[PDB]
Amino acid sequence: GLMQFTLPVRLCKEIELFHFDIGPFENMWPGIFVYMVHRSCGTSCFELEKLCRFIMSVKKNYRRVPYHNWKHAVTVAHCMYAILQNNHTLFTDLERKGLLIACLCHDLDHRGFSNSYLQKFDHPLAALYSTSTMEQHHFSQTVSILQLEGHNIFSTLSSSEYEQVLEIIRKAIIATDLALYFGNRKQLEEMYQTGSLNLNNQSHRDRVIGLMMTACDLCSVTKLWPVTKLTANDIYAEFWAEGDEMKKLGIQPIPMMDRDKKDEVPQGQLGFYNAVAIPCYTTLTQILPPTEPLLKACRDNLSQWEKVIRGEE
Ligand SMILES: Cc1nc(C)c(CCc2nc(-c3ccccc3)cn2C)nc1C
Ligand SMILES: [Mg+2]
Ligand SMILES: [Zn+2]
Repeated sequence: GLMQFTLPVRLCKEIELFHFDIGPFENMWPGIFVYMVHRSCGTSCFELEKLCRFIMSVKKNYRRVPYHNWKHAVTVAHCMYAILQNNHTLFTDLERKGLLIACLCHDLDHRGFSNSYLQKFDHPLAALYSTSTMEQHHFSQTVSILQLEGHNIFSTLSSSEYEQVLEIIRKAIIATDLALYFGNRKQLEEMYQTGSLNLNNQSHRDRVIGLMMTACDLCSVTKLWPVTKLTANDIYAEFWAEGDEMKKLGIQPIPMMDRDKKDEVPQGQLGFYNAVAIPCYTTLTQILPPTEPLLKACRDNLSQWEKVIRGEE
């Protein structure tokens, strides 16, 4: 009960900043997460025995793929921690509990392949879940882990709080389907500008939580340049493996997934910052002003990709 987690001084300081990298020491990531729950939620939010046992079962059910791995899980949870800590009073006790778990579980049992590749391969998951295929699987895996003897970190919630938290987590995880981001941001953009945005409207909070999940999910673009650049290698290593597998099915992959077209990565990064990342953190900054540093970091990294094209690196 009186047992805190305490990080070394540099981590204790830097973990509070949006651009924090969780480092190459896998064995510290669970402690880093528990630290974030204790400071975000309280030392009372979960039983430490049950949380530790949930954390390690979640870790086990992430696979050894270049990008959609345990490191991604914890990185995306740290971004949500940063957003929550800079927006103290805007979020209920339940949302703070649900969203850090949502981020940890958001890519559970990812195989390194897009929804499109499951569909063209005719993977069983594509018959079971016709839209947001992997994302319904990720939530399904979250529910399974919560139901292992000793793993129900929500046991001490009422029947109705329990139903509310699983519903926060479900929507949170479904919203990490980037296919749903564009429509969600357009609606949030119209609501902010016409002045109709209302954070007491549950359907409005849902869209805002949705945008936060896209922001934490893309947070690789908001790091210091060297982290951003090295994480891009991992993102493309998966994409190019999927390109390879598309070709084995007799289908030319889109350029993004074709290793033959590596040359075009800088222009592809420009497109992505302009069409997806910058709009995302822009709308997020309007709704939640203290998240401006993510927009600032994203703009700095757009500038770094501009320099790559200009042959300056
Ligand atoms: C978080 C994240 N998510 C995505 C999806 C990407 C891919 C960025 C992209 N590259 C291309 C591209 C690349 C090479 C050749 C042709 C096209 C097209 N697009 C959209 N990058 C990051 C950092
Ligand atoms: Mg995902
Ligand atoms: Zn993800």
